Amino acid sequence: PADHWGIDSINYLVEKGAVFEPGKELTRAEAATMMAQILNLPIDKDAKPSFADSQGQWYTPFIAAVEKAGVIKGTGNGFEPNGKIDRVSMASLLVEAYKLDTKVNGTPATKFKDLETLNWGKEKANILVELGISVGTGDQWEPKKTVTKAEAAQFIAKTDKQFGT
Ligand SMILES: CC(=O)N[C@@H]1[C@H](O[C@H]2[C@H](O)[C@@H](NC(C)=O)[C@H](O)O[C@@H]2CO)O[C@@H]2CO[C@](C)(C(=O)O)O[C@H]2[C@@H]1O
Repeated sequence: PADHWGIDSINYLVEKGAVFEPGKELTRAEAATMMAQILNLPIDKDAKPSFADSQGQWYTPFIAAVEKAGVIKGTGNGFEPNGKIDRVSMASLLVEAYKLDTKVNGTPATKFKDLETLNWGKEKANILVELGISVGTGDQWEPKKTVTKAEAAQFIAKTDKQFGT
């Protein structure tokens, strides 16, 4: 929709063939697929990723591509392609895909109460904040909240337009 948020982002992604169901929650496999396409990675049809849990499905060669490019690791217990992706995992995808750690000077400050107490991925969220890719709300960044398709489009369109090649 025209005056609706996300439209310039989604058009950018459509223009680059990387993506309406904007409020739909995104799975980790769908996020990885958007990455594989925006990065223009080579997609070998029968290439398989390492992960036992990511075989035999439409997303499988896309996951293999972003694993080969170093963009995804597992969770440690596989890739969990059909689990919903949360914001801190999204951050991890973008930081790895675009080497965003080389785009900031030193270590970004922590600007949110709920990034301070985080088990993993604090640094990656802070980098997104530092780069203004995540605007962030008030005093909560909500690292474990799931990402919608339109929110993913914004993160990716914004990041790629700035740092893509
Ligand atoms: C192996 C590793 O450290 N992975 C990180 C992360 O790994 C977490 C566990 O989630 C996490 N497991 C749980 C159940 O929370 C574990 O406790 O700590 C690991 C880090 O020490 O998992 C992310 C999953 O999503 C992506 C995009 C991904 O690449 O799939 O990014 C991963 C991070 O790189």
